[PDB]
Amino acid sequence: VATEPLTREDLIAYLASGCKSKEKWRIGTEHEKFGFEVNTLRPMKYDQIAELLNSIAERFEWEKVMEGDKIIGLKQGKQSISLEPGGQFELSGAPLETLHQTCAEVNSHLYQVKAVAEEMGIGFLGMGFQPKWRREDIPTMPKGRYDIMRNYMPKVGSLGLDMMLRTCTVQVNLDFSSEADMIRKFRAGLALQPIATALFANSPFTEGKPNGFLSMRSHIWTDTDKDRTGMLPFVFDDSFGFEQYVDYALDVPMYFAYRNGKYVDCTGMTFRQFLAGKLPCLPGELPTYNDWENHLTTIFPEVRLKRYMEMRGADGGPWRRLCALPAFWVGLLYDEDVLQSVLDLTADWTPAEREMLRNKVPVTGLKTPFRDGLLKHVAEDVLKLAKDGLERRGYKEVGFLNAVTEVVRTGVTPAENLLEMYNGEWGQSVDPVFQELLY
Ligand SMILES: CSC[C@H](NC(=O)CC[C@H](N)C(=O)O)C(=O)NCC(=O)O
Ligand SMILES: [Mg+2]
Repeated sequence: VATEPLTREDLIAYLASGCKSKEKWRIGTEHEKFGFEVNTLRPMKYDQIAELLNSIAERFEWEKVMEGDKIIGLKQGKQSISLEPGGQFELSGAPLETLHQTCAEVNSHLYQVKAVAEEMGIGFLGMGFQPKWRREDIPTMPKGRYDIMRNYMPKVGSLGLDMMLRTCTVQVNLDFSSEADMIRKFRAGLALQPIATALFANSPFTEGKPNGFLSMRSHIWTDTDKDRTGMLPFVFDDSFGFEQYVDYALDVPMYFAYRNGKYVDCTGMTFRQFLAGKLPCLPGELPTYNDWENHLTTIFPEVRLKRYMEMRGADGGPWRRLCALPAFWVGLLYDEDVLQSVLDLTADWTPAEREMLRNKVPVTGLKTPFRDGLLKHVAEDVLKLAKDGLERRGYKEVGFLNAVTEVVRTGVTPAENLLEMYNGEWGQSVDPVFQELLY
C-alpha cells in the first residue's frame, strides 16, 4: 500500500534505528540555568530573554527560532539554545567525541551568554531549584506546548508546575550499539541514578529558606506525574527490550499533537488510541514518526529511552559540575568492562531498594543509609569505576571527575555545603547564593 499505517513494529524499529557501533558513540550534554537581574535578583522576564537571544544571534551568528512572532530559541549547527516554561535558559550541545570537547562547548556558551547579559545587568545561577522566588513570581514563556502542560499538571500532581517553572538539570545523552547493549545501559543507569542525584544535589532552598531537602528538584519529580516518571522497575524484568518500552510509552497519556504549526491538546488520550486512528483530539487521523518522537519526548523517567539514552537525575550546577556530569556517565557506561562491573555491583539490589534510594537521596544524599553502610560507600566504589572507565578511554579525561571527588570522599553534597554557608557567613540569607553560584 502507498501509505500503510505505522504499526507497533515500526515504532520499535524507530527506537532500534538509534543503534550505532562503538566508534560512532557520542556524548550530548544539555543544561539549564536561571537568569536574574543582578540588582534585584528578580527572575529574568520574557522581554529581557528576547533581547538576550536576539543579541546572541546577531553577535555570535546563531539562527533565530520563532514560535509565532516571538523569538523562543537559537540554533547553530547541532547546538541549540531553548527556554523552559519558567524562562530557564538551556543549551543542548552537539554530539561530541570527547569530554574535552564537551567542556569547551560549555565554556563557549557561558562566555557568549555572559558577554551579552552583563551589559543588560543580567546574571545566571546554576542550581537545581530556584532558591528565592515563589511559583507565582516566575515569568511564563509564550510557548503553546507549555500552556497545555501547565493546565494539565494540577490534574496529575501538586509539584509538576514547580518542575516546569522552578527546576534546572544537567543531563547527558549517550548511545547504544544493540538491544542487548541498550538493556544493560538502561539497568546500569537506573540503578545508579540515585547516586548521581546525590553527588549533584544542589537545591536546599525554597523561597529564601532551607526546605528540608538536599535536592528539592529530585523530590519534585516524585509528585509531578505518576504515569510518566520514576525508576521503571519493569526495565529489570527478563522480558525487557525495545518492545516492552514501546508498550510502556504507548500507554503513557499524550500531551499534544503538532499539526500545521499548532499544538493540539491531546491530554486524557493515549498514543495507543492514536495508533488505531481512534484519537479524539484528531478524529480519524493516524500518527507519523514525528508524532511518535514528540510523544517519547513527553515521558520523564529517571532514565529516558529514545533513539539514544538520557540520564535525567542531576541538579543544575556550576560549570565544573556541568563538565563532570557527562564524564561520570561516560566513565561508567562507555567501557564494556566497567559497565559489567556496575551491573555486578548492583545485581542484587531489589526493586524496593532501588525505589528507596530514589526516594531517600533527595533528603539525605550520600548520608542515606544503605544495607551495612551509607550510600557514600557505594559511591566510593562507583566513582572508582567511573575513573577507571575514563582512564581506559585514553583521552586523558579523568580530571573531569575532580569536581565530585571531594563530595564522595567526605560524603558531603554540594547542597550541604550551601547550607553551611547559609548558616555561616551568609547570615541566613539566600541572597549571597546569587554570587556564589553565579556563572
Ligand atoms: C516543559 S517541562 C518538561 C520537559 N522539561 C524537562 O524535562 C526539564 C527538566 C527540569 N528542568 C529538571 O530540572 O529536571 C520539557 O519538555 N522541556 C522542553 C523541551 O522539549 O526542550
Ligand atoms: Mg530542558
